Amino acid sequence: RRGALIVLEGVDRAGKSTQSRKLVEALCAAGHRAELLRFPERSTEIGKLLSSYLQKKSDVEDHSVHLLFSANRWEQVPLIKEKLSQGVTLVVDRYAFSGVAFTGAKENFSLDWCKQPDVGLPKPDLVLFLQLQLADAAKRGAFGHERYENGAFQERALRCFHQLMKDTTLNWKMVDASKSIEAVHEDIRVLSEDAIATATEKPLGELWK
Amino acid sequence: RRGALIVLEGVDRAGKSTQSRKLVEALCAAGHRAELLRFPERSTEIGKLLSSYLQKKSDVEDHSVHLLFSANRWEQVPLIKEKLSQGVTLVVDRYAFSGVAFTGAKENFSLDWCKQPDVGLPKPDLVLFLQLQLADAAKRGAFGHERYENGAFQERALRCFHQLMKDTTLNWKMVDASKSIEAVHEDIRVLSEDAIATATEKPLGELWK
Ligand SMILES: Nc1ncnc2c1ncn2[C@@H]1O[C@H](COP(=O)(O)OP(=O)(O)O)[C@@H](O)[C@H]1O
Ligand SMILES: Nc1ncnc2c1ncn2[C@@H]1O[C@H](COP(=O)(O)OP(=O)(O)O)[C@@H](O)[C@H]1O
Ligand SMILES: Cc1cn([C@H]2CC[C@@H](COP(=O)(O)O)O2)c(=O)[nH]c1=O
Ligand SMILES: Cc1cn([C@H]2CC[C@@H](COP(=O)(O)O)O2)c(=O)[nH]c1=O
Ligand SMILES: [Mg+2]
Ligand SMILES: [Mg+2]
Ligand SMILES: [Mg+2]
Repeated sequence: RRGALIVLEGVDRAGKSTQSRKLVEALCAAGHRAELLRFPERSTEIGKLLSSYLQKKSDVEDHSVHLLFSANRWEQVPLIKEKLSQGVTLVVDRYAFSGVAFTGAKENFSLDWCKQPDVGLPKPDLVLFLQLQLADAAKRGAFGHERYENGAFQERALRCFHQLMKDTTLNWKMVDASKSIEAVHEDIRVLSEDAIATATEKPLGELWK
Repeated sequence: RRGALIVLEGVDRAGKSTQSRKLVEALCAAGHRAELLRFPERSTEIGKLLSSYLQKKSDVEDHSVHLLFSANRWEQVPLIKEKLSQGVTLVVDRYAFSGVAFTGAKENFSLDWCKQPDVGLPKPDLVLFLQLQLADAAKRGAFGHERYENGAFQERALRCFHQLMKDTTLNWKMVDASKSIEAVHEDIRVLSEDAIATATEKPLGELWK
C-alpha cells in the first residue's frame, strides 16, 4: 500500500516550511508513516553548490544552476521511490514547480525548456499551492537576503506558477494561506488525508510525461 | 570576424584527444587564434563530481549525472561566446553529442529526454566524427578502467551517435580515423580551415533549436 507524494508550493512567506513541518507531525500523530523532504536539499555535494548560490556566496550560470536544481531532485529519486513503496507518505517543501517558476522568471527562459530536466520525476499525488496577498505576506516580516528575494522577481515567478497550474495532468489544490497557522494547517491536513487514502490506489506516476 | 566552434566526437580510442591537440597546434601555426576545450571539463566543482564518477570513485544517479554533464557545458558558455566573439576558434574534444550518446546508451533513456538539457547551447559550426573499426581500435591498446569502457556499452553509444548524425541542422563530417595520426590530422585540418573561413559568415547558432 504505497505512500502518497505530497508537494507544498506557494508564494514567499506563504508558509510552505511551516505547513510542511506541521503536516508531517499531524500525519504521524494520526498513525501514518510520513516524512519530510525539501528542495533544494542542501546537504549533498550538489546541494552545497546550490546553497552557496542562493546565499550570493557564489555566482552560477543560469542554465547550469537550473540543471543543478533538477539534478538535486533526481539524486533523491531512488530514496523517494523506496520510501513510497514501503508505505511512507512524503511531504515535500518545494519541488520541480519551484524549479520551473524561478528559472522561468528570468529573461529568455521558456517554460518548456525549464521543464525538461524534471520530466520523468516521481509525479506528486497532490500539489498544494499556498496563496497569499503581498499586503498579507509583507506583514510576515521582511524579505530575506537570499537570491530571488525581491518583489519584482517573486511576481514573475508567480506568473510562471499560474502557467503551471493550467496543467490538468496534476492534482493542484489551492490553499488560502492568509489564515492563521492552525487554520491553514487544518485545510492542508484534510486535503492530505484524502490524497493518502485515494490518490494512492493508482501507481506512482511520472511528471510531465 | 568571429571564430568557429569545431567539435570532435567519435568512437573510443579513435583519436579525439590526439587530433584536437594537433589541430589547435596547426591552426595556431597557420596564424589563426585557436584554443582547445574539452568536455567534461574536470577542473570545476561540477567537473570534479563528474571525474570522481567516471573513475568509479563515486556513484551518481543516472539522470543526475546526465544533468551535471550538461551543466558542465553551460558553465563554459559565457567563456565560449566571449572567445568566439573575439575571433578565437575553439576546438572542442567531446560535446553535447557524447552527453546524449553515453546516457542514451543506458536502459530507459530516450534520445529526446537526453537532448533537452543541451538545447540552446552554442551550435558547433563543424562536428567531426572520427570513425574506426574495433579491430583497429583494439590495436590501440586496451580499454581503460573508467566507467563506460567496455565494448557492449560503447556499441550502444555508437548506435546513439548514428541517430544524432541524422540531424541535418548540423554540419557533420565523417573522418576515417583508421589512418595514421598525421593522415587523419591532415583530413581534419583541411575540413577545419574550410569551416573557419565560411561557416563563420553566419552568426553563432543555437543547438537543437
Ligand atoms: N498562516 C500564517 N500566518 C502568520 N504567519 C505565518 C503563517 N505561516 C507562516 N507564518 C510565518 O511567516 C514566516 C514565513 O513562513 P515559512 O513557513 O517560512 O514560509 P515559506 O517557507 O513559504 O517561506 C515565518 O516567520 C512563519 O512563522
Ligand atoms: N590514427 C591513429 N593511429 C594509431 N594510434 C592512434 C591514432 N590516433 C590516436 N592513436 C593512439 O590511440 C590512443 C587513443 O588516442 P586518443 O586520442 O586518446 O583517443 P580518444 O580521445 O578518442 O580516446 C592513444 O594512445 C593515441 O596515441
Ligand atoms: C527547488 C528549487 C528552489 N528554488 C529556489 C526558490 C527559493 C530558494 C529556496 O529557498 P526556500 O525554500 O528556503 O524559500 O530556491 C529554485 O530556484 N529552483 C528550485 O528547483
Ligand atoms: C562530455 C561527456 C562525456 N561523457 C563521457 C564519455 C566518456 C567519458 C570522458 O572521457 P574521455 O573524453 O577521456 O574519453 O565521459 C558522458 O557520459 N557525457 C558527456 O556529456
Ligand atoms: Mg520555506
Ligand atoms: Mg519537447
Ligand atoms: Mg580522449
